[PDB]
Amino acid sequence: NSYPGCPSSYDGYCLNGGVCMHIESLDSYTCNCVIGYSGDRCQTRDLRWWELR
Repeated sequence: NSYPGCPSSYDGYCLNGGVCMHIESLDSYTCNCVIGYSGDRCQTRDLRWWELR
């Protein structure tokens, strides 16, 4: 099932358009940024993704 999202205990570590992923079994957790979101987690919201388009 992979259970999309992540233990609500989170609801705050993923930054700027950071998809909160959740691998089952190992009940571990992670995140993913995008085309304008990077840096540590994804605090890098710069002139890229949105580009004000």
